[PDB]
Amino acid sequence: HTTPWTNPGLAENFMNSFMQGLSSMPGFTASQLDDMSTIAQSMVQSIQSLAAQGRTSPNKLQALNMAFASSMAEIAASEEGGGSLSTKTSSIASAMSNAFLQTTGVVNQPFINEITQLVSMFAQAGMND
Amino acid sequence: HTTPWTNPGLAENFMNSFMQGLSSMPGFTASQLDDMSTIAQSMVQSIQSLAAQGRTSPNKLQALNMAFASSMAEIAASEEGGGSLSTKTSSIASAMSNAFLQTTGVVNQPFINEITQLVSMFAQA
Repeated sequence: HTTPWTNPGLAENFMNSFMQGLSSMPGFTASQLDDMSTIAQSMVQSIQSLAAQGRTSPNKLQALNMAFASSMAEIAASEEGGGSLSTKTSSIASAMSNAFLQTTGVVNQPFINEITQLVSMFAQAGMND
Repeated sequence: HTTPWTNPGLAENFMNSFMQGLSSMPGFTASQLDDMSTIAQSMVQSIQSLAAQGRTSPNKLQALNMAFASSMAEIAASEEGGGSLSTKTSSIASAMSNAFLQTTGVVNQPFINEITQLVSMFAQA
């Protein structure tokens, strides 16, 4: 059960792989990708800082991986333009699948399912006020 | 720039206020509260770094505030012990309410409801 929350290096590699893959995928504008990359790099940096202090654990990395994926889902759902919501959702799922394959070598389907659900939940709910 | 979703200093205030509120609530072990505090501290520092570089925006702050809330929901849902799922849920909702009062003075109830829904979704997964 190697996952992106097994250790800091896999967590960082997963996030970087996701962004790399997404940026060749349909459905997103250049500024949407820029926002996602900015957040991705801030989270990689946060993990590097925690790791330097011996403050990561699988539970903390699992939560941080959810922080990352939920940020991506939120950007997808809230920034208008670039493609249909279903295209955005399928591109996120494809980029996550590839990110697993490139890093741990093993897709976590339950995680991909959670994130696709987040896209629809966030699109319906939204963020106003 | 009057809410945590548009003002980095208010976003940082909201996250610190959430943790302060949660630390007086039931349902979490000391280890779980440590996990939550560590993640909150990380997120606050991330926003401070981005703000210093002019790299925050309303869309990016919205995304980061949701990232924070989802990470709290995921800890509640996945880490066993310390209290029932309902207690954990109620405690997060209370700490979120107080975090709004301490920042904007106006509770965003639909946002609180959305986080309560995340706790259940993550728990079922």
